[PDB]
Amino acid sequence: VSLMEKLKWKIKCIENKFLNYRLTTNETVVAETEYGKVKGVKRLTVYDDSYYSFEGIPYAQPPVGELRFKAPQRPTPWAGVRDCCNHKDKSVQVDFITGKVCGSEDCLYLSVYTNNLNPETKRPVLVYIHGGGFIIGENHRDMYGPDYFIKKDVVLINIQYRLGALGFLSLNSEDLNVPGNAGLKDQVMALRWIKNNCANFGGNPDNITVFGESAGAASTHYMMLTEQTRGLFHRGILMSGNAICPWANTQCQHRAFTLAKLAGYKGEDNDKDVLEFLMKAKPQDLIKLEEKVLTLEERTNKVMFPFGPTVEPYQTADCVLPKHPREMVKTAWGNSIPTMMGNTSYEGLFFTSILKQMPMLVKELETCVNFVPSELADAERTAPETLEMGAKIKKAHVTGETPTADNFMDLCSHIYFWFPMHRLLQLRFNHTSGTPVYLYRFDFDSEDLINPYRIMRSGRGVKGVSHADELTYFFWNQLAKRMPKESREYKTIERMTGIWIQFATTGNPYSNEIEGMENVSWDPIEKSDEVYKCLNISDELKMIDVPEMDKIKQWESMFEKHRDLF
Ligand SMILES: *B(O)c1cc(Br)cc(N2CCCC2)c1
Repeated sequence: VSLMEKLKWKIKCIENKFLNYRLTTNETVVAETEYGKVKGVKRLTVYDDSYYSFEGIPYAQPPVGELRFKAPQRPTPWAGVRDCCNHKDKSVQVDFITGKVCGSEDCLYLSVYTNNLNPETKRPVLVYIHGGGFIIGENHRDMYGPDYFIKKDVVLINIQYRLGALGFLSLNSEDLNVPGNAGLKDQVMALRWIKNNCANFGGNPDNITVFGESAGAASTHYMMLTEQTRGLFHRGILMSGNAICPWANTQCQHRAFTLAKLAGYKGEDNDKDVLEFLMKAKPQDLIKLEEKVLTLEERTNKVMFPFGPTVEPYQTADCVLPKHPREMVKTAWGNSIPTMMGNTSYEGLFFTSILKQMPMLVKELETCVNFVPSELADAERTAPETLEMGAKIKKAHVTGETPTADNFMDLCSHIYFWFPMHRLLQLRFNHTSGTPVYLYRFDFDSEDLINPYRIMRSGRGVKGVSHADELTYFFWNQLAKRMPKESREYKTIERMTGIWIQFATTGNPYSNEIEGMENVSWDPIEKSDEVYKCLNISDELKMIDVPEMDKIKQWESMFEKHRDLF
């Protein structure tokens, strides 16, 4: 990204540190945990609110040395008081702005926030899992500030977990104990920590809500799908993603050799020898080369990331994905806790920057064969079927006659978000307690208040509600500002945090006490529903038929002759 945003980022980083100092108080405090006592500190917000802040709480031992690529291990307990008045480093990743690798293998921490350490009642516990394609992201408050949430009486917790190769390497060989999904297992162990530790911070361990956006939504869903976590939490919110989005899973067992060879491995394709090499490599080296691992073929079949959540090739004590996520839904304990799901009104706008550098992508819409679900597509995407299935995609998204960039981004909304949501709901309904799932559609557009994701997708001046635009209304970030309390932006912040806290508290997102919601009557989806209804969140809160419904059904019709695969 341009030098100009790099210099502006540097300064906004320069501001964020002085401001972070300015909003601490000299009030320090100490909480008990099962692994030892922790020293927090009270902080302020631009809205003159205050909250206790505990950052850098380890829930696992540092996945370094021999622990790299392995499932996480219980951290080592301490006497005395561990300092938690500051945040730890982020997972090793490529900074999208600097271009350079940053972060650390020592990254397995969570941050706990609450306005009152001694509440009159035990509070609902909200656990956020950040997105970023399982390759970027942080729990640092410069991107995920708890400032909006702590206005209300809850305990908010943001976790970190290993990213990219270091989190999701997977080897076919049972001897080596790298089945995969380390990053997910970080999450499992962190949730296990929260269930055993939130009460110490004033949180009701019997009322825990896990939520995340994008890869954090996928992650939340995985945490709802895996037997490792049954009964850990009690509500789930999937923001713009779930476990069966095609970008949320990959069979990457063969990609460990390619990474090694990119890193200069000399030798043969042997799981043991590849691992021995990857074990000694510099972390920054593997992570930076990660961008080169996918073949031209993979990219063409829309494989988004080389390493990510995977179906583990052999079971272990800590295994998390023994079968395909579509399969794991069958017996998913999470099918039977209140669920809320949603997408933004223009998800695909997220790919603007990628289109800019590769406008030839738009030419893929002339037949759309490359977007047919891979499980239905033939290898060459030349079969007449594949062309007929593609025509269905084309009919649904190509509006003129030479396909456009907007058509392309409109298509992306469905292949990556709306259609996997549909498949999930339909799949889940056959295997459920009858527990309610609620839909929202985030449709609020503004540039008065943004977040860094807008810079990454080149969305400056750009209208429409992109993937991740709603994060602005949930978390403080270093590009934000104090808004007038009568502004539409400030109003959305109250609404979004309101409904999220309402749903967390009660398993039902509706409350008459949330402004703009008096005439709302928000029903969940029922198995018998022909048409999904959703709370559309704009300047007005309005229950509507999901506008994307006709296109969703159009995608579903590709499965006409292959209903078992739907
Ligand atoms: B959400 O975590 C997410 C979804 C998609 Br689809 C793509 C991404 N990327 C793309 C490049 C880094 C972030 C994230």
